[PDB]
Amino acid sequence: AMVNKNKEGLNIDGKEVLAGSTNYYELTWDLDQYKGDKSSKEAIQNGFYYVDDYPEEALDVRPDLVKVADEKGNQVSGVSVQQYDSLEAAPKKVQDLLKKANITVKGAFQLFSADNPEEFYKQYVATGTSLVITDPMTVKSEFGKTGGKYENKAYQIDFGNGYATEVVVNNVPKITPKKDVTVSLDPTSENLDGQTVQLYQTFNYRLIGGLIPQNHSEELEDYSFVDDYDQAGDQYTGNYKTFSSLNLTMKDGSVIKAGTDLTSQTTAETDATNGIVTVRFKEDFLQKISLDSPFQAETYLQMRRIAIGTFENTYVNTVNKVAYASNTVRTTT
Ligand SMILES: [Ca+2]
Ligand SMILES: [Ca+2]
Ligand SMILES: [Mg+2]
Repeated sequence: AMVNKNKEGLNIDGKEVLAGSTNYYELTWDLDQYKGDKSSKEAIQNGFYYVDDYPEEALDVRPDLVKVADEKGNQVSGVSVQQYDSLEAAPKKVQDLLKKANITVKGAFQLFSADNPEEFYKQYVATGTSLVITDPMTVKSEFGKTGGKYENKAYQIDFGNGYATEVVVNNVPKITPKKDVTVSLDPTSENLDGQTVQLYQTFNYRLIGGLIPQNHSEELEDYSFVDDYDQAGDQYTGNYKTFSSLNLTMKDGSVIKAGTDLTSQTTAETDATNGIVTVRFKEDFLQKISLDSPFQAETYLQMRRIAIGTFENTYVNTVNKVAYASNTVRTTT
């Protein structure tokens, strides 16, 4: 058995996992088969190992969180974990172990081993004490821009033979903020990116957040719009509105329809010196969104064009404090 869980222990097999989130994998190390009639000599001679072929393209292991315990949570000492970048890179003894076990791995993997086979056998195997490996791995923050599926595979090795656990699959959503320029709050209004904005005119920067898909694995703690605008051409008026981009289902079962004004569920911080405005969703509002609901929102910053020339703007949508830059717009005055 292998399962993936979020930090609060919720099973998240098959779920969408945001860049920066952690997969708290739990691998079951089943020692039940030793209640059979093979000898301790056969068990100890072969040793006790577990292999995790983790998806190194998507995930970074958190070795500081790797732990081995029994089913009651008693921590188990004497199990070591070694990470290897590839099979070729691993020592001959490890290569041979996997070969004999009928295992192949893709790229990097981890090997868990009983440091002291005889004592492992006496204290854990012979007492019918199965173990639980906690093996957390974080989605690379970068990956959130390309997105894609990843798969974690594990194998237990007993009497020198490897047996696969289940494979757990997850997906990383591509988070792709977009920035438009408008003179209206209507979502169908014309995008002025690439066009002219007259001197002294009021206009909006439309900051469309990334789409958090339904069936996501972690609470939303942060969903912010950060806009360091060019003060040589633009002045933020101190007025903005934020709207839902989609229907949102809340944990209680209520629904906020697409296009609802969510400005009262946000706060804004403005830096007048540097020409930066940051609009954040209130944490208590984000907590109300169901994990099964998609989430997306957009913010219209009301601006004034205060000088002639060509000016660009880009914004950053942070999602659980991970930054995703929008496209860069350009207007001429
Ligand atoms: Ca791998
Ligand atoms: Ca600025
Ligand atoms: Mg070598």
